[PDB]
Amino acid sequence: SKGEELFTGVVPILVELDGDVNGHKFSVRGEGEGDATNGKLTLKFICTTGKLPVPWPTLVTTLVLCFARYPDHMKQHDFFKSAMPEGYVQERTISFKDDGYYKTRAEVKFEGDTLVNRIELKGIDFKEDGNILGHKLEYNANSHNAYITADKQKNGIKSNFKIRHNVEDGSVQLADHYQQNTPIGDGPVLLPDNHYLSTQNALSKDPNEKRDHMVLLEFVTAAGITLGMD
Repeated sequence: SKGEELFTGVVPILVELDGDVNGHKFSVRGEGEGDATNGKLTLKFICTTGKLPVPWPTLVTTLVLCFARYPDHMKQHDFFKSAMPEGYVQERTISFKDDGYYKTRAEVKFEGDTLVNRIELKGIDFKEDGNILGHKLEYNANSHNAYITADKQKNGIKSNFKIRHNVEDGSVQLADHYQQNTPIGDGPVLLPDNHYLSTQNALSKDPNEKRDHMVLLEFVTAAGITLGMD
């Protein structure tokens, strides 16, 4: 494919999300930029509808894996850039243990010079006194590895992985992610060999921002494929 050539420099990013969790509706808009050569994303997100009714950390995975850093010896296992600029659809169900579940559908693709991530989220069966709707989670994110496998029978990839949210009392809230990606256009796409993505996150606040918001720095790097015989 030709898509990886679109990511050799710094690329502006736009993220739009419409959400509805137990009937509490919200919207988020984010902007920033991505640097795939270093695997670096920097964005700021605003809840444009006022107060976000779920904790910001529960939305990190939902709010652009085409910016992951694939080492030169793994360039041929980079499904996400191969689908560009036509993009892919990213769908998850995120099951919170002893609580409800999100269902998400996103389109990730270029619109002009900007990589756009446009998401619809629905949340169902949450406890109004739980860790999610009750805002009992710490404002941070643990580093994690997520294994990718190809899905031949759909021309795409799939991944299942656990996210562990820190709870304000010292416990951990588990978030089981089931993910699937499929291309938008009909061009050729690379189907990877089993590997994983390695992710770190840092969440902060902008001193000058009054709205409900999240400043995010994220690093995503691909690994898991041996490199010896050139």
